[PDB]
Amino acid sequence: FMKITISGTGYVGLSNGVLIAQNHEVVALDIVQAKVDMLNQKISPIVDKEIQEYLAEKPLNFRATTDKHDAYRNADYVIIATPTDYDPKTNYFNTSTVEAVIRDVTEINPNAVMIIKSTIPVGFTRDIKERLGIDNVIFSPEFLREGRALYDNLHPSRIVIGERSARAERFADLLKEGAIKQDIPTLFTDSTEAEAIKLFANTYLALRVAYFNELDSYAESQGLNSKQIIEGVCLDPRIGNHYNNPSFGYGGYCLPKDTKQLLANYESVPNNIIAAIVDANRTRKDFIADSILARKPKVVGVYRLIMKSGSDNFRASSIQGIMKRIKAKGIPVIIYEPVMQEDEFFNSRVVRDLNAFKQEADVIISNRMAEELADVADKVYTRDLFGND
Amino acid sequence: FMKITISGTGYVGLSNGVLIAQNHEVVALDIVQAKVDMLNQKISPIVDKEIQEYLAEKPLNFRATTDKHDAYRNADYVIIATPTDYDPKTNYFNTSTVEAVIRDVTEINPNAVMIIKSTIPVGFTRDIKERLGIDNVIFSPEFLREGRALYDNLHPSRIVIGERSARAERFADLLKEGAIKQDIPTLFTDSTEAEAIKLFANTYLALRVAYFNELDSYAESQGLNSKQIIEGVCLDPRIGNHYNNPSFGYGGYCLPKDTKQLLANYESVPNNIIAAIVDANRTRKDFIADSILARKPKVVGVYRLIMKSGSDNFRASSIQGIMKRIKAKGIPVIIYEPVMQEDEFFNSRVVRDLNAFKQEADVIISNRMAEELADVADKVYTRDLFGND
Ligand SMILES: O=C(O)[C@H]1O[C@H](OP(=O)(O)OP(=O)(O)OC[C@H]2O[C@@H](n3ccc(=O)[nH]c3=O)[C@H](O)[C@@H]2O)[C@H](O)[C@@H](O)[C@@H]1O
Ligand SMILES: O=C(O)[C@H]1O[C@H](OP(=O)(O)OP(=O)(O)OC[C@H]2O[C@@H](n3ccc(=O)[nH]c3=O)[C@H](O)[C@@H]2O)[C@H](O)[C@@H](O)[C@@H]1O
Ligand SMILES: O=C(O)[C@H]1O[C@H](OP(=O)(O)OP(=O)(O)OC[C@H]2O[C@@H](n3ccc(=O)[nH]c3=O)[C@H](O)[C@@H]2O)[C@H](O)[C@@H](O)[C@@H]1O
Ligand SMILES: O=C(O)[C@H]1O[C@H](OP(=O)(O)OP(=O)(O)OC[C@H]2O[C@@H](n3ccc(=O)[nH]c3=O)[C@H](O)[C@@H]2O)[C@H](O)[C@@H](O)[C@@H]1O
Repeated sequence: FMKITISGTGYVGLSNGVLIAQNHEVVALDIVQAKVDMLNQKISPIVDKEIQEYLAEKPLNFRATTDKHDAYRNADYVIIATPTDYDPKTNYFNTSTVEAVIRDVTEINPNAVMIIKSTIPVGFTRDIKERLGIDNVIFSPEFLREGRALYDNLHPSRIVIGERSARAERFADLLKEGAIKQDIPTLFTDSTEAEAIKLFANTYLALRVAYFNELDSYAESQGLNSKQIIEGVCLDPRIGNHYNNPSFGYGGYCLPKDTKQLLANYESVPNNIIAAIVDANRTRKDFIADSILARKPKVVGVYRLIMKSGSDNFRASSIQGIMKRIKAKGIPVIIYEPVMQEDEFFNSRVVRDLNAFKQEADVIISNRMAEELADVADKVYTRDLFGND
Repeated sequence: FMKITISGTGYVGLSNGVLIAQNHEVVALDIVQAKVDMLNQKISPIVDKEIQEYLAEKPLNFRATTDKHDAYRNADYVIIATPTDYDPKTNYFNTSTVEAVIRDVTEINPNAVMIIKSTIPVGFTRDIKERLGIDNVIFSPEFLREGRALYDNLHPSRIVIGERSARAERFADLLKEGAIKQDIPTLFTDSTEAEAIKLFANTYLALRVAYFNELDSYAESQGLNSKQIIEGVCLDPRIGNHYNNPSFGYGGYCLPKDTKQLLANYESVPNNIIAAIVDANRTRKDFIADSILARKPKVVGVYRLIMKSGSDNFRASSIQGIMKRIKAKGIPVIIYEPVMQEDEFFNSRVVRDLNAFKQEADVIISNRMAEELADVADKVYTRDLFGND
């Protein structure tokens, strides 16, 4: 009986699409013909174990298309999951793909209930509901991690829908019904609350990582053992032994990332906290780059530009800011990134062969330790302590 | 067979003193004759349920004195628990009571092993061990909360001793032996690590509170419901539903408290994080005071100057910064603080009678909600949401 349309087929879109398609008609809409074509062949266009396997082994009422009229037709719900983020040039939060999908749906099927899953600024929903004069827009935050997308939906921490209504609960049941986890905590709120819940949840996660990275910098510069200190600190149950693995800096979260983005949007965000994670991150990259330059390297080898294993994001990857700082000093950099087709990145040679890379670099820096590097461990610089995230 | 001396009898000192006195000879040394006199009469000089009751109902090998020669004589361990904190005038971290007790013990019983429990700056132990030429000084952080002092020792999150040695484990066993909780996680480290573990654990707790207070400010200024937002944010298990009750600002932790203390000690502490909690706290008090002044009050009534129920600390209490801000505007303030003998505080009248206070104040502000105020709830301003800490 029920038809759900996903507008945008990135990992957030497919995650929800596949979850719901176990019991309902799901139609995935995208603007890239080629991704759509593979989806229709049951081939996942992104790396994510469960998405790839549910799409090829489980019976799903799922299909993809680049046709919005066929996609939105008779849709009961349209989940919006198109790209949103702060623009790196203008520094304004860019919500144009979402604006666009809303005008389209309003135009093509003003009876569908639109659930926004893409992160948006606090107050976006209330404002657009008013600027266009519609009422069928509801925000519902996404809390999943790239690479565990479907997984986090099959076992969600919780579900938050930005509307207190029957249609809002109807949607929550769709999500609970597809999930493996039972008794998912479910909270119904207004849309501005729900947007703020997303903003603050991410702010905190970024804050936690920023904090462990200062702690780690502090230990390193003071000659202390990071791991014993973190163990000691995390034995306090109010702090916890989780999400505490030092790195070269954090990236992502749809949070202003430098002080220019913070300034262009202060007042949409909690000013002191953001200022804090932004300054800590900038500071962490200076410390890390300084720490690498002190080993007086001749050629630095950057091992992987993606941040998390199996990722497809370079944008938000802190190793970039390290390269930037080392190159500022004139040190040559070579890169080992299989996912990268380009032969040079900001003019640094991208070496295709792992062994040639290992031989040419006197210092190899890597955000997380890796098996492939075990044989050159003696020249590997990483602040990874636990091997997770 | 074993004798332990506690130098300093505040709640940290008595906590440990009573814990250990269940199975060993404990002698408490203080410089205030009157406190000592009451201890010898089995009367606790501080409010703390378990300390008062263990001291008066359990068989303890415990006594107090103002005589250092008798106190330190034949002591195997001397636990140092004298006052340390940033001085509010010079802004330097003041460790003089601890310096003093160490010269004394070195002088009187250079064979006792000194365990510092008072919070000290990172590197203090290593440095003093060297400046004096002694070796019997070990730092071991205290993680207890005023009012639950003995309680937190009977059920500690963990035990950290700043030394890897037999004498260090001997001490850890004293602590484990007195405890009710079993299998206490125990970590042995060097002293600088152990000092940093204390610094960072407190930094994080202050950070968490600072964060929930921005979140709360953000909601209030945006018209949102704080409680739903916090519920939503805390349903993420990486964040947790604990230690998240909004207040007028945090106080304490032996952390630099304003930017002058931060500046006088930057480089002993994690610069960006501290700068962040300090700015957030200053900002929270501006927001709260502004929020109270907007109710255009004629007389503001400050209900309790202590921060936590049953506390004896005014120093670190954020309601002070609120008074300061409201008085800056010329609004009269009256105070209801039974623990305070003074008839005026910074020239604001301290009203002794709760009913007269209730009648004279058009706005009553209070850090946590209280039963006594239920009948005037309509004019009570508090940001307390959960009724805890
Ligand atoms: O809105 C989002 O974008 C998502 O952001 C993160 O998901 P994700 O960035 O894919 O994975 P994380 O593990 O949270 O990594 C976040 C950042 O912190 C860093 N990090 C994370 C964990 C850690 O222990 N150490 C560490 O340095 C990562 O390398 C990365 O820079 C959150 O975990 C999700 O809940 C949220 O929905
Ligand atoms: O130079 C930049 O591109 C950016 O640097 C900062 O943004 P931020 O995120 O704080 O930069 P970092 O994390 O410190 O470094 C990442 C950036 O370095 C650049 N990059 C990367 C690799 C490289 O070899 N050289 C290089 O300049 C990339 O554009 C990447 O965005 C500034 O705040 C931005 O104004 C500026 O756009
Ligand atoms: O070294 C110390 O001094 C101690 O500091 C705190 O103990 P305490 O300050 O007595 O009690 P807390 O409950 O942690 O209160 C800390 C501050 O945060 C505020 N707070 C705390 C918790 C909360 O949910 N909301 C909140 O505003 C309190 O009013 C106060 O300003 C820590 O909890 C102890 O582990 C630590 O040993
Ligand atoms: O005016 C001050 O005494 C202090 O204010 C700040 O220190 P901070 O902790 O950031 O001050 P707040 O928390 O904003 O306010 C607390 C202070 O206000 C003062 N106070 C209290 C009550 C009152 O009615 N008037 C008043 O001035 C007390 O001295 C108390 O220390 C400044 O950073 C310090 O330089 C200065 O010593």
